[PDB]
Amino acid sequence: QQPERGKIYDRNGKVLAEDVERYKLVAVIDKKASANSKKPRHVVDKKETAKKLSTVIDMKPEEIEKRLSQKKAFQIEFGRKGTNLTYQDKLKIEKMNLPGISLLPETERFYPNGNFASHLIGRAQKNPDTGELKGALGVEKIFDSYLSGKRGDDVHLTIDSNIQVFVEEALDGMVERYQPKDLFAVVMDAKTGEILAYSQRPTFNPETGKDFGKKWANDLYQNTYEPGSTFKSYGLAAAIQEGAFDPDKKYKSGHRDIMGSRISDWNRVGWGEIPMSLGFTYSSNTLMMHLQDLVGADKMKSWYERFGFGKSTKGMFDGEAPGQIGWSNELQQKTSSFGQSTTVTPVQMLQAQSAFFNDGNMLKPWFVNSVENPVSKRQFYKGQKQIAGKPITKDTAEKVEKQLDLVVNSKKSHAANYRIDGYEVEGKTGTAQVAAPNGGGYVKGPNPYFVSFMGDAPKKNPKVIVYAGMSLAQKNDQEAYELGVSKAFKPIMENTLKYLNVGK
Amino acid sequence: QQPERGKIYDRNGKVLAEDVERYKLVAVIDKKASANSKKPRHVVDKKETAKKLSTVIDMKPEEIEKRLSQKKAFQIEFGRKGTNLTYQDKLKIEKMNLPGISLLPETERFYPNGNFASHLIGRAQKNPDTGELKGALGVEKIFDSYLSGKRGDDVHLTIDSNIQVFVEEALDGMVERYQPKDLFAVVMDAKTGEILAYSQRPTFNPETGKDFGKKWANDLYQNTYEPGSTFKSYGLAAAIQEGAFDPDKKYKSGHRDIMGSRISDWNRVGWGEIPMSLGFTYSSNTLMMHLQDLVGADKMKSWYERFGFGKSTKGMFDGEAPGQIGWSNELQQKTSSFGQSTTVTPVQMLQAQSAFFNDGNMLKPWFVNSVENPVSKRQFYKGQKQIAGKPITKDTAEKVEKQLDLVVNSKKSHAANYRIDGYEVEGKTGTAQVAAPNGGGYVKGPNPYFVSFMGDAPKKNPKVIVYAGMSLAQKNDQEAYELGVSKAFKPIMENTLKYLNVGKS
Repeated sequence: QQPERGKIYDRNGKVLAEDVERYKLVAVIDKKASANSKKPRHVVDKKETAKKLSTVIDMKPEEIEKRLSQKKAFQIEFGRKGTNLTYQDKLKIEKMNLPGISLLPETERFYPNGNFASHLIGRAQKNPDTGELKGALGVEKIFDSYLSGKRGDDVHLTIDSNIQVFVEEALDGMVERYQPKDLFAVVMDAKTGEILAYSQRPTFNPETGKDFGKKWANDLYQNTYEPGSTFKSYGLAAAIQEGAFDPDKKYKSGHRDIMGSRISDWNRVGWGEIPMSLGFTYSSNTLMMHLQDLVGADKMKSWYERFGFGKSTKGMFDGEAPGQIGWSNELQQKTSSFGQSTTVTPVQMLQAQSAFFNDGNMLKPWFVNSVENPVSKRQFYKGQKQIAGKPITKDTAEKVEKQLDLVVNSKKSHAANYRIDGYEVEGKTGTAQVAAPNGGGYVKGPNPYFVSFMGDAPKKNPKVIVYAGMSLAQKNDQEAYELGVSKAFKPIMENTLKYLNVGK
Repeated sequence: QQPERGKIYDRNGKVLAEDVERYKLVAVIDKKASANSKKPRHVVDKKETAKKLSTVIDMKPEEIEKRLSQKKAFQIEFGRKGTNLTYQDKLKIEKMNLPGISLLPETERFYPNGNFASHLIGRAQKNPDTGELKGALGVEKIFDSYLSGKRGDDVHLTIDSNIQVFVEEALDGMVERYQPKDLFAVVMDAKTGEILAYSQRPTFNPETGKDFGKKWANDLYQNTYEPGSTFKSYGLAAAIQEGAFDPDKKYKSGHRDIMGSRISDWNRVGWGEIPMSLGFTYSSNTLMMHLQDLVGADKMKSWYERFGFGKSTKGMFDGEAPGQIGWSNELQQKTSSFGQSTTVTPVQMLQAQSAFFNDGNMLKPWFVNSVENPVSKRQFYKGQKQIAGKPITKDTAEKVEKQLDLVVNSKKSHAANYRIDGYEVEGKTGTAQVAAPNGGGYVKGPNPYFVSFMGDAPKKNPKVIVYAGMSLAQKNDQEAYELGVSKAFKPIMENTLKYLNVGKS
């Protein structure tokens, strides 16, 4: 009686969610059903029927037999263990020829890949009274009025399942190695803004419902972060445009005093009077505070605003977080220069980083390729490249790219763990303290950091941007601080470029 | 951090949901913590620590010691058994003074009544990275933008927790007696449309999250039913208004032949030539099919439309289902006359029934009293009695009520099981076949029914309407056919009437 719910597809037309026919177990336990019948049509042996069904459904025999022993009942079912079973489970039970036993056909929502882009695809939930499906999160929810039907509409994503396997596998390794409390990776076409892969940890499996509800927030669109030093690039770009940044000009490294607080470069001691380019390759906070001073505090807030921060990107995900620019005072101002106080979404970081590879134009990231009905062929929606703004010139963008190149490839680089052999890698590293959730200050511990990397390859003329982030490793927190997210960036990026036939 | 989320309140100002401070246990297990410290700041005896913590949190000691045995880790936590701990769990653990052990403050969403109006109130879910709460269902979801904060705004419901207790207890009894696949009960102020209580089974516990997600649909606003014979009252009202219904006029009871289907009164044989009034007391299908003929099939489809059916009531619940009036052919039309084929929501049923007690005016049912901020005192929204339509005259409404009275109290009544001692009750009984989910036709079985009752008391001048519905009893399915929902209507109605100080006899 329910219309088939529309399918969710990846960019190459692979099925990511679809309606299927599963089956539900029913046991007639009343003798009235088998009155005018030679063979019995009700359970005559509750003990043996309980033992045989335990060989297909995951229920102990005592529990089956207990459910079979209910008085004043015509027929009984078996809860969650008795539904959503396959055509093969059906035939295996049927060959047993247990009296009073049958399988009823029921529609379920099938995610063929299981735990796979879970927080993006989402999950639909079934009302057993009617069989109506309703999306509870993600695409299944956002596009529920379209997917629900007579046949509902299909939604096609820009996700490439091949690149998504790379991301899923790389996140799995990060969990085993670092056991972080939060972890995401996203791959974006550097020239169109399409999201080619996205995943996060922890997450759920839409097929089974395992861990669904444990974390509602999609990291790309709904979680917010103090990004850390990946943010320095936008103050870098601004200082370049305003004449403040000179690659070879020297500046005073070490520390600065901001409202009775001592903020210093990551090594406490600094490096003396060193060039700005070397200051950026080193992720120098003193550089960024010096740059802020020279640009002016009023101008720099507008700089972060033109790069999209503090505002939603107007994507297609529900409840997109706006972030906020931390500018209420000079301490917040100066710490915003290196990515604290200010909070961003990852989708905002992608939009703003895209400026450096598109002559200064930010690309609005997008993951919905099509909404269309396959019966009627009506197209409701078509995603497309769209410029979100042009905060910098082509010249400013190219000079930023020169520094990002240096970050990874300078002979004095501290990010050489992000090099991939055979490929020219570039990007920016981040290490950030994390705000404790229940107010106060920052999370405490030996390495209570949100580590990240905003990378792209091949350098200067990238095909993809790969942004990965890991918050609060609970294992190998020393290594987590040392290597950041290189242990995910490298496999994702290497496998993606090779999959995209980028020359090795 | 996160602004305090607004509270959800009942109509008397009792808290139904609110933010609280709970605690999360943390165990530092690394020796670096106790370097420049006289006393240790890490667990020095993991075995004894595992045995002491086992006396407060619900996890085995071997699992504590195992979790404490994680390598390359500074501190470890303990999953679900290790969070949402009370101030007393806090004081109990701290009195132990176990080295390396602390309790971290975490905000939780607290539902003081546990499983209580669950499918209406909903549940908010926590993002553990930030502590941000977001509603996943019901009021928490619908009003999430107001509740989320400064301080978020409070939402005040029309629910009365005193009356909600009666409904919760009465549904619990129906589950034990009948194990039905679906079951709902709702109490509405008969003169204002206010929802005084609402619940369903199965449902979830918002405090614990138990069974949340197993059924997304709120029965009041989002589930749909073939209502059965409760629907006869609206065809009855039409026939009264169109002059077709005469209480003492005789009609031929028994069966009618409709497009190769034989539909008959519930006893198969009917009762011969009996008065129309008595036909309604008996829940005569032939009466209602005869009624449609005298009004006309075109006129009757418009009749159910003016009663609000097929259309959303446009309440404040998300995704309210509209139902549909089953009229594609004469078989669907005739079966619509006694409440099959056509599908409705309970809230449409309430709205249409209220007409009979408000001189013909339908009242739009409502459950949101107020959205307002307690710091600023800004009121964003205020609920109120609102006429949804006036499909019948005052006389038609009064004539309908006389038949509803008779249904329960006629000396020839088949609904005497809904009588309550000391109170005068009226209403209409319902028994309906249920559409099988996997297409085809109806669910099969000995008594595969959705049984219901749409009642009100005191009769003629009711205080509340009580609508309860039970689909597909899996236990005592024979009794479920015999008694319908009398075993919930009576306790709910009786207890509510007493709480509202209606004089008992």
